[PDB]
Parts: sequence; C-alpha cells; structure tokens
Amino acid sequence: LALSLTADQMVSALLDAEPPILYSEYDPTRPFSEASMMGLLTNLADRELVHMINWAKRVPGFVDLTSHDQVHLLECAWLEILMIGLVWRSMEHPGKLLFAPNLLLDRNQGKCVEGMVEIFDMLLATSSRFRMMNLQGEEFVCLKSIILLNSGVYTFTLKSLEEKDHIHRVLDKITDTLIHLMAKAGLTLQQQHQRLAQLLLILSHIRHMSNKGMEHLYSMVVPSYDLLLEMLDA
Amino acid sequence: LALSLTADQMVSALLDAEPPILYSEFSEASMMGLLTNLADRELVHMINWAKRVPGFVDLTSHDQVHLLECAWLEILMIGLVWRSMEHPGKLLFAPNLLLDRNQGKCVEGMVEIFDMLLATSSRFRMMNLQGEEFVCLKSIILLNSGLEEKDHIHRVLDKITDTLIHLMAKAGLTLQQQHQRLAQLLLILSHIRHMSNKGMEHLYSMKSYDLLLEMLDA
Ligand SMILES: Oc1ccc2c(c1)O[C@@H](c1ccc(OCCN3CC(CF)C3)cc1)C1=C2CCOc2cc(O)ccc21
Ligand SMILES: CC1=C(c2cccc(O)c2)[C@H](c2ccc(I)cc2)Oc2ccc(O)cc21
Ligand code: NI
Repeated sequence: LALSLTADQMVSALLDAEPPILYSEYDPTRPFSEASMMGLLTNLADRELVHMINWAKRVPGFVDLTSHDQVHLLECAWLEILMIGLVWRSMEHPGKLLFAPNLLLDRNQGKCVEGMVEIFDMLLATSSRFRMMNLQGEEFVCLKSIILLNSGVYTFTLKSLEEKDHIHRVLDKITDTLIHLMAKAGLTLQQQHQRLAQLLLILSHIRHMSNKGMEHLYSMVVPSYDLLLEMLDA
Repeated sequence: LALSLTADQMVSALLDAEPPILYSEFSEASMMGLLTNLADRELVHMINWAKRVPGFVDLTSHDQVHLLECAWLEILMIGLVWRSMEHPGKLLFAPNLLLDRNQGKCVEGMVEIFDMLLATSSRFRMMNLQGEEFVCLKSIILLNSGLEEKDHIHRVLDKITDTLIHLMAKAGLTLQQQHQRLAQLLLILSHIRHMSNKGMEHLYSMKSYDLLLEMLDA
C-alpha cells in the first residue's frame, strides 16, 4: 500500500521506522590503538546493521520486493546508510563525529587508524553541509530511504522489470513527499526545486564516501550477501 | 556573467560548448591501447569544453584543476552512455568502435563496469533523455563532484537546476512531473559516481593534477 500513502503518511511511517541511537562498548582502554579503535567501531557498526535490516523492512515499498532484491539493495547501500546516519547525528557537534553518545571523535583521533583521516574529513564536510542547509529530520528520513532504494536499482525478464518500475514509483513518491515538506515549510516553487536538487547532489558525495570507505575497509568484517539474506529472513 | 543568463541562454551556451565525437585509430592490451588512445584525445576536448561552461572560468586555476581531477572519468562515462542510447546492448566508444557486452570480457574485470554502463544507457533510453538535459547533467557533474568560490559554485548549480525545470515546463510537463523527473536525473548521477570510482579502481589495477594543470593553462 506504499503507492496509496499521502506525503504526511509517508513521513509518519519513516519516522516510526527510525532505528535507535546505540552506545559503544563501555569504558575501553583510552587512549586508542589502531586495532582497539577499529574493534569498537566494528562492534558498533555490526549492532547498527541488525537495526538497519528491521528499519528497511518498514520502508514502504521495500517489503513488496523479492528477498533476493531486498538483499541486493541492502548490500549496495549499507555503508551509505551507516554514513548518512553518522553525519546526521554529528550535525550539532562541528569538527566532531558522534559515532555514539559515548564515542564523540574529533579529526585528530581519526589519525589513530591510518587512511581513516581522509574519510573522517569527508564525513565532517558533509555534516557541515547539512548544518548549513538546516536539514530537517523529516527530510533526513526521506534521503535515507532514497539511498536504500536508489543505490542498487541500476545493477539489477518480466519479474525484474516489474520490480524496477515499482522501485522507481516509490522513489517518485518520496520525491513528492520531499516537495510537500518544503511547500508546507513555506518555500517558494523555485526554492523547492533548488533545495531538492541540493539534497540529491549531496547523495553523490555520500556514494563517493561509501566507495572510499569500502576500499579503506578492504585494505585492513564486511557483511556478505549470505549474512544479509540470513538476517532478512528473521 | 553566468548568474545573469536565462534558461535558454544557459542551454545555448552548453550546446555550443559540446565537444565533437571522435573516432578510434583483440587482445587485452590492444583493446586497452585503443580505448586509452581515444580517452586521452577526448580529454583534450573536455578541458576546452570545461572552460566554456558558464561559471567555471570565474574560478581560480587551482580550483578548475581540482574539479576536473575529480570529474574527468564521470564526464567521459556520461558522454559514452549518451552516445550509446540508440544501440541497446552495445557501447559506442566511437562510430568505428561499437562494442557489445561479450567483447568487454576480453579485458579482465571490465565486464562488470561494461554492465553498469549499459544499465545507465538503458535507463536514459527509458527516460527519453534529451540533449538539452544531457548537457546540463554534464555541467552538474563538473561543478558538483569536487568560501566565496564555494558559494559561487552553489549559485551556478542553482541556475542549472532552474534551467532543467524550464526545459521540462517548456516541454509541457506538470509541476509534479517536473520535480519527479529532476530527482530521477539527479539520482542517476550517484550511479555515475559509483561507476567512476569502480572505473578508477579497475584502471589502477592495470596502470595527474600536474598534467591537468598543464593542459588548462593552454
Ligand atoms: O572515449 C572513451 C570513453 C569511455 C572510455 C574510454 C574512452 O576508454 C576507457 C579508458 C581508458 C583509459 C582511461 O584512463 C587512462 C589514464 N588517463 C590518462 C591519464 C594518465 F596519464 C589518466 C580511462 C578510460 C574507458 C572508457 C569507459 C569509462 O571508463 C573506463 C573504465 C574502465 O574500467 C575501463 C575502461 C574505461
Ligand atoms: C562510517 C563508519 C565507519 C568507517 C568506515 C570506514 C572509514 C571510516 O572513516 C569510518 C566505521 C566502521 C567500521 C567497521 C565497519 I564493518 C563499518 C563501519 O565505524 C562506524 C560505526 C558506526 C557507524 O554508524 C558508522 C561507522
Ligand atoms: Ni512543484
């Protein structure tokens, strides 16, 4: 019933689906070594991934797809989704990344890892950019769902063609929802289309960061297809 | 001058800036040699195209090099995908070099990138992407991919957005259809970024700033 929802019903459902903010393992050895910091971040990321699977099932349109296609979208999007979440909760802490409420890290602590500092900087710039745009929570949840639905759709017979157009219609509905929030907020038609484009252009930088992130992770714990398909069935 | 242009003047300037379609001059090496020769020749035309994108020449030479360093492969890729639209299941690298999926297997690891390029081409075919929309998307890539210089870039991007909406309104689309199509085109740019990052990784598996800064000064 995702194509029959209004803009306000889409927002309400995405806000209800929103996963909880988690904490890192309490009182680890401080200061950090390269391994210890990666261990705590990896533990946190894995626990968030369990909540992401459950979030994804409550994104309208996603559950209508086949289990194979749900796994494919999540396999393509999981690190982008982790990253936009991080960047969102770091908005109110300029020069810092709020990995958890008990794990607020500045740029200099990123140097502890080796190659992480470049990715750190990109995440901070994006956070700063969301701060400058005054990004709203309602807009945030729409952007997250876009990432999930958009990131794997291009790399997907009758079945797959019907699944692809279904995804494209859901994305059209999220666009409508984004415009409605901006019109309800009071922005002019010109300001609405400009802000929409600004938000969607930021998603290309998020993809870039996610690809750099993967390369950095493989240089040193990444969810496989089989792992994600096991988790989805539960 | 770029902030004072109308939607129609933006389109006319981008269409005038458009580079020419070039010709090429198999083993894994021989195919990569011909593709690399072609890519290098197109890169000379891209530098000159970039200088004629309204807003780009106002930036410093350092910032022009940075935008091009970040965007060159995305720009090469959207060009390829655009000229392949009318050849389903094939990539038109040049008019004398039309390659299907199976010839991508000749170079190891290329076939995955081949597939992504074909899917994007197919997606532009399904959207009935227009030449006027294409040139706007290309300029977006250049300006978006890489304090007064930053806000200048953001204003130029706002003008290209306006231009995109105007083309859709002039084409007859409703306000709802206009914002949906705008979003659809911009979402495709994330896949182009992805392809470009995969492309780089693949290129470094086989094989600069200074080179691009040298070319820009000419
Ligand atoms: O006209 C075209 C249009 C598209 C392409 C194309 C030619 O050829 C090649 C190509 C060759 C060399 C390059 O870079 C070589 C290195 N350059 C020269 C500088 C070093 F001195 C950087 C860059 C690209 C090509 C495409 C498709 C998109 O990008 C690719 C990704 C791949 O994984 C494999 C091949 C390509
Ligand atoms: C973005 C990110 C990580 C990250 C990854 C690469 C580079 C970087 O700077 C940060 C790193 C991470 C570590 C291990 C895995 I498996 C996945 C993410 O730790 C995180 C924890 C929570 C979260 O919401 C995001 C991240
Ligand atoms: Ni509108």
